[PDB]
Amino acid sequence: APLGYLLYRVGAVLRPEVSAALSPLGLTLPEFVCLRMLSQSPGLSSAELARHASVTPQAMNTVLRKLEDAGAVARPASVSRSLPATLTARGRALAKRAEAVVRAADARVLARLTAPQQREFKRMLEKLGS
Amino acid sequence: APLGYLLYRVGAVLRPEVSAALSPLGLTLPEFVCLRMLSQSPGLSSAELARHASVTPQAMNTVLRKLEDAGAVARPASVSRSLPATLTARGRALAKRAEAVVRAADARVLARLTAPQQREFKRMLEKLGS
Ligand SMILES: Nc1ccc(C(=O)O)c(O)c1
Ligand SMILES: Nc1ccc(C(=O)O)c(O)c1
Repeated sequence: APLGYLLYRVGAVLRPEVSAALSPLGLTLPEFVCLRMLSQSPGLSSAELARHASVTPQAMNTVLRKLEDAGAVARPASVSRSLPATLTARGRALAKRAEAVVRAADARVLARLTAPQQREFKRMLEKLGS
Repeated sequence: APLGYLLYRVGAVLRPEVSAALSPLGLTLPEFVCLRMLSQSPGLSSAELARHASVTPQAMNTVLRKLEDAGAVARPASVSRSLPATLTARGRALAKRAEAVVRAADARVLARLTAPQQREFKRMLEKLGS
């Protein structure tokens, strides 16, 4: 049971849970990843975004296109090139509600652990990913 | 810090470590995932294999093609269609040495935790992925 296999199994339980939590907001999981990462790291390559959402860059460009058409992401051409993609007010509010449902989805998956185990598990994750 | 982000960070530390451990054996990480999964679950869709190696199905078909050309995977046409892909003796021996270097790579990543924390962490992973 390589570590990476154990990690993959956890992601395989998490992802459909997160997707279903996000559905009533009209968002796919890739769209959520784009919103969240762009909210924290404005000006991010769609390659990086795609590696984080584990989708091809072409799929991410399609995500970007949909989020821009929706008024949640913009790239206003600088009257000074074009500005790196950032969230609008709309996108920030979207992002916030989506982060709330994703947090609840996470807690639902983490309920398989006791409260102390959840804290230790998140610490261990932080250490391993540092 | 959504759980999935913490998981992604851990995979982002693990993957280059595993890739470098596998390089002297002449294997990419996708090739390793194909070998290992085919060793345990003969007859597996290249879609499933690709989702586990987080590469596109086309990339996986290329992996399959290389592992077949190498004498590690076969698909002997049944004298009885074509048989589902399985490992040859060569592929099994390859798989075994590769599993050994991947295990050592894993332990190197897990050394950031004490021995008891590593045991508890693997238990927690098993529970969350069950
Ligand atoms: N980094 C990774 C990803 C997946 C696996 C896997 O065996 O499924 C791995 O051994 C390492
Ligand atoms: N299943 C996943 C994968 C990635 C993320 C992420 O925010 O990076 C997530 O929130 C859930």
